[PDB]
Amino acid sequence: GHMKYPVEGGGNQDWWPNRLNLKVLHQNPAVADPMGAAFDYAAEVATIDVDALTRDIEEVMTTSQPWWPADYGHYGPLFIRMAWHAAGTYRIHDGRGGAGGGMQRFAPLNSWPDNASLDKARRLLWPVKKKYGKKLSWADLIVFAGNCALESMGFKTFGFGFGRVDQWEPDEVYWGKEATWLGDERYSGKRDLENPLAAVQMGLIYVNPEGPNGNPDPMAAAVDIRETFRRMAMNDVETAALIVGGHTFGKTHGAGPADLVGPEPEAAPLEQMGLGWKSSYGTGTGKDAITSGIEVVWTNTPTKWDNSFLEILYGYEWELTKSPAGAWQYTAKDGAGAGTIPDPFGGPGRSPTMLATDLSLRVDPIYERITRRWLEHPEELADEFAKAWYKLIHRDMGPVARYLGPLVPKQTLLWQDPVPAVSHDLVGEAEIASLKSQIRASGLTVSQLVSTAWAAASSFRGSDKRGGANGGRIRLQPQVGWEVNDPDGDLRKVIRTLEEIQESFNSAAPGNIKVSFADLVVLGGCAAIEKAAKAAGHNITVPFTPGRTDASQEQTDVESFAVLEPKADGFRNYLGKGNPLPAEYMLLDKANLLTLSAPEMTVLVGGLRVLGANYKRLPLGVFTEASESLTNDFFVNLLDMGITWEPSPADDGTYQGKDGSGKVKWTGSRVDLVFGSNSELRALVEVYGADDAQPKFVQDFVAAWDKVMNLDRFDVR
Amino acid sequence: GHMKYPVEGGGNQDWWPNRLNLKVLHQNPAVADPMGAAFDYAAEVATIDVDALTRDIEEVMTTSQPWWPADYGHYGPLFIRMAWHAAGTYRIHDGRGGAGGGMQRFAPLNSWPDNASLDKARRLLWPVKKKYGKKLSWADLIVFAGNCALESMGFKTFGFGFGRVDQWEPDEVYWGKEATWLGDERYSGKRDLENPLAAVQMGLIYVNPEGPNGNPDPMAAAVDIRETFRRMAMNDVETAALIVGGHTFGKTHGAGPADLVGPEPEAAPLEQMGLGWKSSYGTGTGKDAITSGIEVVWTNTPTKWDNSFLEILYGYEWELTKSPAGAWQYTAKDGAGAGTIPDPFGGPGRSPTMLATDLSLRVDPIYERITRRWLEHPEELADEFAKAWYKLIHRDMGPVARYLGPLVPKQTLLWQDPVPAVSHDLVGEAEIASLKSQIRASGLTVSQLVSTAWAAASSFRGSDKRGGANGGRIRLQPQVGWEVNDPDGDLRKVIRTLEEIQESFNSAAPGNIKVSFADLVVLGGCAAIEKAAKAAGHNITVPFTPGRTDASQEQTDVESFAVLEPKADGFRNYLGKGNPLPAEYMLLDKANLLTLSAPEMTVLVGGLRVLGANYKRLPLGVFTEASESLTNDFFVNLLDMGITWEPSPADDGTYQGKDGSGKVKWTGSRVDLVFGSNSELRALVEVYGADDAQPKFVQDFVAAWDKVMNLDRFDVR
Ligand code: HEM
Ligand code: HEM
Repeated sequence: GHMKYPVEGGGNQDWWPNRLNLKVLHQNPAVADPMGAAFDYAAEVATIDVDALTRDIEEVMTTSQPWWPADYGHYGPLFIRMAWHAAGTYRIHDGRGGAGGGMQRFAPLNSWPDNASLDKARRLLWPVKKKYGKKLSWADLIVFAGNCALESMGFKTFGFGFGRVDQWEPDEVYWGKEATWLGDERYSGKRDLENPLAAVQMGLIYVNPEGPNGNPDPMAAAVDIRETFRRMAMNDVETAALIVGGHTFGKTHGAGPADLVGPEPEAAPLEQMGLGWKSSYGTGTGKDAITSGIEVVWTNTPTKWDNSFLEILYGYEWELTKSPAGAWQYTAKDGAGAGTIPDPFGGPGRSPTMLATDLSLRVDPIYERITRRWLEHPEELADEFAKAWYKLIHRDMGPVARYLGPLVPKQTLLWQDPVPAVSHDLVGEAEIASLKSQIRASGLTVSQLVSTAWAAASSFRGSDKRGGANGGRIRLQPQVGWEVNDPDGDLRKVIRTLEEIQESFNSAAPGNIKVSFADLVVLGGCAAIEKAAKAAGHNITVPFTPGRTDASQEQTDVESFAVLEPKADGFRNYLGKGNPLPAEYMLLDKANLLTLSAPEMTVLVGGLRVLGANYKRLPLGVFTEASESLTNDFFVNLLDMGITWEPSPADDGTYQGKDGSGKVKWTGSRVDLVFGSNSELRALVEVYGADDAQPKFVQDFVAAWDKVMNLDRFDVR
Repeated sequence: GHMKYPVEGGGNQDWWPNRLNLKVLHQNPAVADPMGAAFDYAAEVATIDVDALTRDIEEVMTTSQPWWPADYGHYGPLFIRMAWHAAGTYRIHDGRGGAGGGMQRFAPLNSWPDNASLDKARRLLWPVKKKYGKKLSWADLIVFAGNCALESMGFKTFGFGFGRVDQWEPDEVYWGKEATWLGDERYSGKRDLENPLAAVQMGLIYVNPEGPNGNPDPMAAAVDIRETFRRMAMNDVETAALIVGGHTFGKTHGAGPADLVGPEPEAAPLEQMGLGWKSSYGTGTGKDAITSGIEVVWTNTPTKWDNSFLEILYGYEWELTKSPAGAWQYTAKDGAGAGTIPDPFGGPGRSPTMLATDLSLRVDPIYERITRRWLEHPEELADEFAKAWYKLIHRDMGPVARYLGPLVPKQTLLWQDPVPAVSHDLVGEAEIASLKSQIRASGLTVSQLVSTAWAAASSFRGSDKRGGANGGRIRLQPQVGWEVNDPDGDLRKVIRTLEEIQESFNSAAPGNIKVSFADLVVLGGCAAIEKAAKAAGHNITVPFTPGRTDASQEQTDVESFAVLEPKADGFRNYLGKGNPLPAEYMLLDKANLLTLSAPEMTVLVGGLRVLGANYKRLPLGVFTEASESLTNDFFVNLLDMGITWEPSPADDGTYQGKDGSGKVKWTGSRVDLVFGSNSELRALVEVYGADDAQPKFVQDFVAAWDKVMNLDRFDVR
């Protein structure tokens, strides 16, 4: 092998392949952003003329371009696929993927096999982005064009929201271990897909259209359709609704051999200006277009919304056959419906066709019942598709406070993890002072207050922006019962107390001022930190932002919140079972999800340890003699060359730090020690452990603690 | 099984290995900096009590720590080696390496074979870092400790200066293509070393202590020593002094088998807290320590400065032998000098020993004269060493204005590319204005004013902070001939015409307000843009900062200025022969050395292109119909889907852009088209190419233009 220049590959990771990669904590650096610092997209889009924008998109859709002629003279279907794939990479496990960042325009998504041709699809929309500039992001545009396509072809969508902010660097996400496109090394046991993956192969949006492993078995394809969609937050009814709804439009492309198609976008020549899959088959486009290799046209209404997909799916019997490219697909038996389906450009007319995956909707018992019902009651499909497509394109958007524009529906949706609207005057400076005092007099320890606040706030993840302290869901199922927040003998006592303080406060509250349990949880932690700081001799006030509301069990989808449970949280020195990598890597991943930087992650760990936020109050990493006190003892002791570390005799995970006598003075985990071992983390440790660092430590820690508490507060920004 | 989670392995470089890595323009990301944006190291170091620091460092040198006992009860020599290596990575070709950023404490330098044991060395200084904190960087401390060591042992140095700001992410540098430590794939023909390397093997700091590729030939070694040192700005006299000077102290370490030495820092276990090379021979420390594997104690006074090194080198005859770790080294023949050399821990006398490289000083003709002389004139050694040691430790400090503290000698040095101190008053806001109007009215073209100013300013490289427009060296020898600046042409005329403006203005305009040539070169450029701006409906005023002074050819070491010559500059669409990588990669490297971000670079290429700054007024990337007007026509045409790009028939690295009629409308190079092909750069282009970005392009272009013009102005910041 050979080492390359940094500009052509880089280094370090090359000498230490498994080396922890701290670049995960500084994704999308301000340095790479072309927009100013004062630039706020929300304020730009809120100004856009939606009506004018729709007409412009409608113009592109019906204005074919010679470098990629529009099937049936309408890029509409193409755009629906584009939007479906854009939001289609979403996974419920870590909440990554999705259309929220417009990652389809960057590697590796832009060059995924399943995304072939979408490069022309996006190029076609340049005229629009050009006209609206900064008032419209690609992320919003790539998916609004999909919504627009539907509406111009007869389907009334439920609504739409803008707010997706463009990024300038691709988000590095784990898509699997396969180093070969379409590879598959992600199954164990009885067809069990590895987490967090939500696709059956490397490079696909969901499943193989030719059936599992290319086996045209519709009944088997269904099991995979059911799971990958479930992992993309869609039940049986939504999955069926989505497939039918989409395949009611357009067609597939496979006019010729798939080996006449050149290299993907990221591997193509410069002269191709970012486009990929250049075909040498005939004209290489339009009538001779090759995308998937399949040559299917589901309905006789490619550019119109109607119940044809199902009338056709059930109207004929199917047989297995191949396309010009040699892929599996189905055609009506006995030459039925011959010459019934219109051609995209010329027009010899063709006969019905379906994908193995389309037949799963009729062969599978559950799907069959769903689509049968819609075969007889088409109105029901129209509805389900609306709800499902709305969800599909907005899943990773986060709190509804982020949906901007005149097309956002007013209705509340359970999958949006709803929170009640503020219904009273908010607590002010005086009230916030009083409560902090009432909470310090409640009897709750610093550890309990701090732990409860962290547990509640740290449930947020920047990927799909779900979770957080708003809603006060820490006292509802399933959070009240997570092992990490371990109720065993304390969380329940903290909740009851805060609830009493809320009760007593609201009844005595001044003129129409009331506080929520949700704010109390967070305020409790802020009150505890100020106390601890004083104990350490640092009179400081911890920022607090009121406004959180309390959600009810009924407004909280238990099953949906399952994915937010921490299987690991080094900030609390917690390591559950079944994580992909060792504890330290899991810490960086958590840090990533909380949107923390290396310094912030560092300051938080040290603070949390000495404050007693450790799971089960374990002594790991609690390198301090003090209690209830916010000091920098963690970093000072971590750099103490007087203590000798060795892995503990029994299990690993735990280490022992012996001193001179040979006695054990400290005990720590892989998370604790990595800060003293890693050359880049240590640098950050030598900063907060210096003699002049105590006051800076307290400042940064309080700032970071404040950032976590407000991770989910899009209502005030 | 190959692809890894981002938190571990990585991402996109994996599917596309030779992928243009833009992260080279995201170096040392602000978000990864724990100090805060308002942190001013200079303000802090001015606060430090240098005397106290020295005493605190002397107390470290004489206090032996149990985990790594001190040879002769003094860590001074160890600190000298630590410091020399800190600065000894500096390569002349790109100006990278050096002790400027304290990179020795990060990967990969912290684990290099040649940096073995320095891990304990740095650890020993933590107590000093602990006490001075933010007022003292590891960068200054590491190299300053080496300076203190020298002094404590009897050598008076020329002086020392602080100002090296610590960084929080390793600088990614190309150190060779070898994927094996100590490997060698860097030589061709008759000992020709591939640029920009300054070492003979991978992981070494100059040459191999046992001779070329392990061949103990002193005459051969000298060839490598002379060569590697030259690429580190040291000549024969300096090289000889440096070697003699350093080996006047300490010893080497090779008491047992190397195989008994554990993994390096970056690859060692967490419990080692950042230290590697844990040896299992004896105590793996002090008495039984192994570092290079060679066992040599050069003089009989390891912790004192005298002329013993040279008296021994010439006092005996040398025979080849082997250290306990089986390494080549020399001993005195006839068993002379028995027990005449002290043991680091009380053992009995040893015997005079030397490295093949030490014998190079006596066997090589040129070195021999140099050293033989110092044998009878130690005062000359002392003098040259001090000069060389000073240079070595500050080589990458940039303009002397950056030297901080009370130990900086005022003596002017030629290797610092001296610039006259401002002697007159500086042009005011009225004079500036008048001066611009004079230049605009002069008669030079925007393509001459803009191009020359760039030719001048772009000479700067952020690696060692050399180059820049200060000094008006654009009209002095080295630079005036550079093919890039294309001497054979208008360079002369503009120089001659600008000088005629300096005189006219200075000859008649008392008040003590006088202006230099250096400033006029830049100002003329700031005027050409204002004009070119207006000539596009934009009454704007480009920022200008006076203060540049005019150096003299005498104050300009021509050969030292050789390395700063561009072998390519995508900003002027210039490509010379001999570049390691294709034009696009060289474009990134250049932007890196100019300290530019992705957006800054983008806005800068599209800008210069339209102003006619291209090398030899070439039409490449000149996507505009307008003459010399500042518009984003470049970005707007590059995104013109109505143009088809195809490599020029003449395989001359150019491309053609034909319109609908099949006629050639534009021509461009790889550098021009990369911005429309690379998904991340095309994104930036799509920002500056929109209908609403015209005012932003100009605003951004100017900002980035102002930045390049000021790169070297440390005298005013
Ligand atoms: C079970 C999962 C699915 C599979 C295996 C699948 C497969 C495919 C394939 C192979 C094509 C042809 C691509 C080409 O060669 O151009 C296609 C096209 C398309 N699909 Fe799907 N699909 C699935 C789900 C969906 C969903 C849920 C939607 C709803 C938004 C959808 C909407 C579309 C549209 C609109 C096209 C037309 C593209 C065009 O006309 O150019 N698909 N699909
Ligand atoms: C021709 C270039 C040079 C070569 C090949 C070379 C090689 C070596 C080797 C092999 C060691 C032994 C390391 C160990 O095992 O502990 C050493 C030590 C040392 N060198 Fe050099 N060296 C060179 C130049 C220099 C220069 C220019 C200086 C002074 C600025 C210097 C200062 C030192 C010091 C102070 C030590 C001893 C550190 C201690 O006592 O632990 N060397 N060198």
